[PDB]
Amino acid sequence: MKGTIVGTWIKTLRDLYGNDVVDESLKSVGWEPDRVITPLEDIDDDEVRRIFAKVSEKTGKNVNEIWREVGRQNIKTLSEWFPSYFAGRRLVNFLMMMDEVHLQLTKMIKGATPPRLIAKPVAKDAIEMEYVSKRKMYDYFLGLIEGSSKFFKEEISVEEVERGEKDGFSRLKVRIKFKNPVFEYKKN
Ligand code: HEM
Repeated sequence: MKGTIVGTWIKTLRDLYGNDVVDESLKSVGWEPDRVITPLEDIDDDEVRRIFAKVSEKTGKNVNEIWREVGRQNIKTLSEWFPSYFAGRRLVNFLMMMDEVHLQLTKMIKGATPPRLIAKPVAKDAIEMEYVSKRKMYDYFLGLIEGSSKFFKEEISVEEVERGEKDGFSRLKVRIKFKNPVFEYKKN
């Protein structure tokens, strides 16, 4: 996992659960309690997993539920740290831009396995967005979507269409419906 995003998660964990839980979780995998993780680093996925399991044990919340809560709150953290990804956008543009963003942020790592987040319109007021990744981070993905809605103040209805592993990759497809129409038919 690129350090760019792991750094945001550590802050978000502090925001949600507090410094003791976070400091102890970091110390439990051999990190300095105050470690600041940089874009220059590649963090092992299994370490992130151990940290979250320790956060789980101390809070007494299921780890899926923690990823869900982190997903929702991390949008806030992202918009404070990298506002230019948010400014002058509405929800629909932000979400459709996300696949491209994750390729751009990992393209100079080789062996990079960004999550794929391809979205397409399926109706005047709806898109289908599909999470595809080896990392099975389904609750994070869903949480991020819920936090994006809340950050842009745009109500959405989200339907999980399908979730499972297709040939090695975890996949989760959702249909996201906006309150009003956001697309219109145009000459292709
Ligand atoms: C400005 C907003 C965002 C930035 C800068 C950002 C950046 C990143 C980066 C750099 C990674 C590490 C990927 C890797 O190492 O392969 C990551 C992981 C991830 N990103 Fe984002 N992200 C943003 C918002 C979102 C949104 C809105 C979604 C979903 C709709 C999303 C979905 C994910 C997921 C689910 C992961 C976990 C990795 C996985 O499942 O394979 N991100 N993000």
